[PDB]
Amino acid sequence: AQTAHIVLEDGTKMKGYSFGHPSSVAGEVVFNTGLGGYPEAITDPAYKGQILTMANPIIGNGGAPDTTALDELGLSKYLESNGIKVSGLLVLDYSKDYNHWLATKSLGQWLQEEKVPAIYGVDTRMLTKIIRDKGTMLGKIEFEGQPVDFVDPNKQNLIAEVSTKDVKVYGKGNPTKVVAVDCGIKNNVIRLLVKRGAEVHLVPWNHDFTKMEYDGILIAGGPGNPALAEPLIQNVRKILESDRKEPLFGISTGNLITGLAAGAKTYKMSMANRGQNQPVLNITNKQAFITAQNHGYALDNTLPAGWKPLFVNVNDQTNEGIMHESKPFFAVQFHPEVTPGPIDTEYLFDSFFSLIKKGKATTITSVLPSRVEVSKVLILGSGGLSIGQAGEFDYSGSQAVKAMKEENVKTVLMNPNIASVQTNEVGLKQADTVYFLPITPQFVTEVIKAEQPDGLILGMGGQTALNCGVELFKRGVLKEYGVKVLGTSVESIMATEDRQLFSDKLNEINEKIKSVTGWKEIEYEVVRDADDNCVTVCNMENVDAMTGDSVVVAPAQTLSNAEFQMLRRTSINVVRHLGIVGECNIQFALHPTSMEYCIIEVNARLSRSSALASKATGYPLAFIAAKIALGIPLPEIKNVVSGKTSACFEPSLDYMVTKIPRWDLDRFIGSSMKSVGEVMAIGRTFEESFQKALRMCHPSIEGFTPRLPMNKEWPSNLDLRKELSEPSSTRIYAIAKAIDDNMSLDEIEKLTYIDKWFLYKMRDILNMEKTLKGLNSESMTEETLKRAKEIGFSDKQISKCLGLTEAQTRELRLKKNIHPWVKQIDTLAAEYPSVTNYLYVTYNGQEHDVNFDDHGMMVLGCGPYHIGSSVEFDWCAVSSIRTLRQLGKKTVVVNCNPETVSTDFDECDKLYFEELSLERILDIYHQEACGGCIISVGGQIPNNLAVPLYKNGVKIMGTSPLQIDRAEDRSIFSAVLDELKVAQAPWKAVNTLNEALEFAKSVDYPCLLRPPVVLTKFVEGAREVEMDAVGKDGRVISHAISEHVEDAGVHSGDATLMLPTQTISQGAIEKVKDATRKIAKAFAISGPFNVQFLVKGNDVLVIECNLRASRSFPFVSKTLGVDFIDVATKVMIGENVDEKHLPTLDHPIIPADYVAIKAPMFSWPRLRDLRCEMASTGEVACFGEGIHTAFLKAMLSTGFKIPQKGILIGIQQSFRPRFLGVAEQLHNEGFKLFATEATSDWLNANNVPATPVAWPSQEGQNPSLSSIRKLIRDGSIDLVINLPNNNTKFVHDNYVIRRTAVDSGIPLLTNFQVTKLFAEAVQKSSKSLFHYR
Ligand SMILES: Cc1csc(NC(=O)C2CCN(C(=O)N(C)Cc3ccc(F)cc3)CC2)n1
Ligand SMILES: [Zn+2]
Repeated sequence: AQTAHIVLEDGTKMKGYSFGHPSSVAGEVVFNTGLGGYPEAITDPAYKGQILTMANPIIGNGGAPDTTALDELGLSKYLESNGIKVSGLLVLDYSKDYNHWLATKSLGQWLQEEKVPAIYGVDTRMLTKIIRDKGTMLGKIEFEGQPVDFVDPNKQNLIAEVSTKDVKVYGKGNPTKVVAVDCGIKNNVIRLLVKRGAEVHLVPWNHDFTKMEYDGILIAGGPGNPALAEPLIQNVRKILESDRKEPLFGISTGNLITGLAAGAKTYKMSMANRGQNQPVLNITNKQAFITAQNHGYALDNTLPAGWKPLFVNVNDQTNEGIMHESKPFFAVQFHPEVTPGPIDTEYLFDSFFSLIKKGKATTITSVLPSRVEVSKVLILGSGGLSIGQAGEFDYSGSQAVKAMKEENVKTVLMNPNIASVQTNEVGLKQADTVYFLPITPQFVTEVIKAEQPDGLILGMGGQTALNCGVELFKRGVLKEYGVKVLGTSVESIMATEDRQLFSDKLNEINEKIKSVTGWKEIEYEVVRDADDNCVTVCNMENVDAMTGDSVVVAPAQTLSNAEFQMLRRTSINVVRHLGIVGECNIQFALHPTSMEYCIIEVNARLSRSSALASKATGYPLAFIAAKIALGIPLPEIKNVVSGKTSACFEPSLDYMVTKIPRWDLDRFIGSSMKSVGEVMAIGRTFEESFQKALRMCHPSIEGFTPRLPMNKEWPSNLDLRKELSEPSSTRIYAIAKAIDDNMSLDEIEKLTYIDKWFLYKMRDILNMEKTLKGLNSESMTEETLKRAKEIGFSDKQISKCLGLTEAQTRELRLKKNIHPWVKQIDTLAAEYPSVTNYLYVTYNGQEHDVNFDDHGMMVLGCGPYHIGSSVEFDWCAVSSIRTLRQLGKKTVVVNCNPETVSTDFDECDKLYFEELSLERILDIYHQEACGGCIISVGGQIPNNLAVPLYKNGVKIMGTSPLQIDRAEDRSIFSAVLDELKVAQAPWKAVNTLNEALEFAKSVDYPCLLRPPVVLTKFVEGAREVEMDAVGKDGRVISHAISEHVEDAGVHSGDATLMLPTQTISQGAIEKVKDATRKIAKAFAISGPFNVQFLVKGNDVLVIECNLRASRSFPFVSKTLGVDFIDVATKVMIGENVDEKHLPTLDHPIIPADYVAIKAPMFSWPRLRDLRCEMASTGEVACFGEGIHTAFLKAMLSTGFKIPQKGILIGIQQSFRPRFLGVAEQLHNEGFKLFATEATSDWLNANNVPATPVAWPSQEGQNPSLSSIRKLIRDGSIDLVINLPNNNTKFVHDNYVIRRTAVDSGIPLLTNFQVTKLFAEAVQKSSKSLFHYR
């Protein structure tokens, strides 16, 4: 475009691109924090003379409506006045491509038609920070060759400029005559009057209405200094001094004029009130309301005789309305007609008409009409399985703990996982008492009996805690012990959980719960307090839904004001009607080309949505929900981010967030291919946020690209329309390919259901990539590179377009001084200064929001959870960050996983919720000038960056990245082991097919393969042992040896661990230790490390070494009473450690009186091709007198009933001789045995009783044999053993069997060693077994 500058009178200059009328304009520069409804906004007469800075960084998504259409009254149908009223517009990103069913044209076309200048590409947040609290900031949009001077339009009578010049009548023939004095009235005021039976006589600002006949009078505006409207003030003064008693209703300018006429004073506010999130309080009844405001002048708080304040601003204590003590005269400083904004104060129009209908009264007459004492509260933590629900982690319980501690309420927390991150807490988040018990009705009853709490929080531990609290309620246990449910009542909860009860409750307020395919899916997070104050804190739009695992953006992007405000209001109505006291999530389907919607569901407990919404906004939902449960109202709770304002507000976001689920694709489609984590990315364009989130999913992902990752090729036979219409693991790449193959966007939207707005942004990314591909290091301009970075291109992406390396591209970019900017997530779009340390990084800006004087220690997080990289690394993070804090070291945390506890800006000095790439970590490290980086405590992601960080100026703490590299290179590590005389299984990296075959024969079958391919001899019937350890200058100073239950196999990171060892020889232990001593010296280890070993009798073979903390670090730490991460962090930073009491190699800590077990929280089958495997995640860790009781306690802790009745036996035919003994053992403990016919017959022929059952695929073929499903449903089978079976005819049935157990919530054993452990433990052996601290 042509470019133009925004120049402020203080000297601030920002260059932007013109998208409106290309001429210069001068005016007052203002900002408004309201995000939605820019068409309604920019037609507000209040902006006359003003250049408006938009908080919402993404402007124009809905285009412009039909700007000439009129409604039945002769008013603009879709606008708030007869044209655009702003003098100009300043935005971060202008969407040239729009998509909305009411759009007729682009916002830029509209602006051009109206002659309004507008520029994009300017830092609207920086402009906000500059304008705020200055009173009047003059500025100008200036084009080259069109110089203009600063002018203050407030020095002229703007009221007169916008007022009607003659009397206009709307609602002709209606019964109630209302005179409206036009001080820049909005159209919606007139619509709301007429709807109520007014015939509205709209009169000029200076019309002498004083002797007119009317039933009521209304004054509304608008722009300008109310003091310049003396003829109006004098006329209103005449009314007030008369004996006229018609009701008077002032809106905004009305409030000021009515005040002045009464004898009050007005002033020009240092800090104006302009937003759609402005909290006010009715001073009379303490009720809070969220309002739309757009005023820069206010009434002085000293009011004249006969007048009282009606509303007050909750943030800044300014007047927000006045009322006469006896006459029906009142005004409000906000806009109850909204448009845009929250439809929460429309009842003021009802009040006005009520006053007219009586024969006199006050507005008070017709206006709408810590209490619980708790001394000890029981908080139900994150628990086990919930039948027909995915499996959840939810540690929000700890925020509840923190809230209770600030109110001097004693806390008891239940969490059965002894190594949970939730209980790894030592300050405000530590419960006074923790019980390590299952989250089940029996156990929670025992804690109630023991502790005698008077309150219970049941809505902050996921579905299982909820089901549990509800069951205690139903059985009378809560009544019996005097335990109050804090927050939403169980009666209200039951109404949301039962589909039918929910429908009936909704039908009472004329709302409703068929295919919603291709409807827009929008969700709101809502908080309601015990005083019936009810706010929306976040809203989200599903980009693409393929069970709650959608790609989501926040805020919603494609809604109009009408749609957004319609759903927002329904949310509030539904939440209040349901009796919510705390948080609630509500999900809508909205028809994509009308106003029709329906409610999909409500969730009256904390959820993945509420955790995402807290991360996206910085509003601490769980903490606030816990304060609400104590009956504290929103206005009386602090906004933790601002420090100076309350929880009674709706966040305004000057960035956009993108969340993407993390799919289970690491092992290498939808049948058993689930969401195992999530990422969230922040940007100030959609594109920036979007590419960043894609990269966050996995390091092989470059951004948005039509090329499959890992250099794979699209099939030659590809049917693209087919790929687009069914979920796949390559869906996003298929969309990119469709766009790039010139499939129309309309067709892509028809096939995918993704709104075309999003597809336009995707197309711009691909178009940028084409632009970049015709350029080179010499010809690419600064402007192009800047734009590419602003829409989320990485240096690596750019490098492939230009034919450069990544490093050369970074260098090139920094030579042009193109770098990103550190912004704060402040919850208020800069309305108030924040001192938050909750940060992101964007190219869309012109300043940083923080200083870089800390020079802190960086700690890198683990990225999205997935199989093998789970909650254990959150525990490691928490411990390492606390060690640093305890030693007085400033910390910088970087992570992008919104499910983590460690991304808590209250526990670290700077939290960057950012991409864990080399590029972004270097940006953050060098901008902060960090003193070092810890890459050892976040799993593989950070550790794999060791060497690239080290080569780019990063000080890595602890073990040299050069050593990490040697140890994790198979060829180098193996030659080091050869030289030290440490054994390992034979192995080869093979190029050719004839090489692979010759090796497989050189050492006998089988062999293991893994990604030029690595062959290793597979050793059969071996044990596996984990060594977790901490080195210091090459000396092992802490170690723990654990033993896998399962024989060494293809699964490791699926294995159940026993500590200390149970069936390992003493000689093998000595060899494990000796090998560990040698490895630590050979790699000069200073920090955490793990070595895995195969053991067979006395033969000990190293499998591999990971020179970083492993997932078993929490487990071994809690088991031995020594925090291995604490010790390692100390070593890595050079802090001294006393070794006298550590588990060194010469003096191990071997528990005597107990054994610990670590097992997966959730397991489920996966169909492959042909075979069936298990996947598992999460952790449960328990202690027991021995491994047998530990194991039973783990089973109860994961939410299972210990089997008693019947066992389904499924084994491969060749495994029969080995299994017969265990079968008899299980039978001799009183289990009835079931098996498929041939197995059943074989058992019976060996004198082990069994009952035959049908294979699922053959249930038709014989009505005489029982079905597995029926035997499970009726409780005959309460355990399924289903061991590996390579018979390909039954692979699918074995998958079905396994899926049935998992879905019915009964235990499923798929390994022989684990089956033997169970069999032994039930010989050996619910309440009795357990535990606590
Ligand atoms: C090895 C591995 C582990 S995880 C992984 N790849 C991913 O996680 C990708 C799969 C492709 N993918 C995808 O198709 N998505 C999420 C659909 C999508 C739809 C709309 C969007 F806006 C973005 C993504 C994203 C993540 N690869
Ligand atoms: Zn105000």
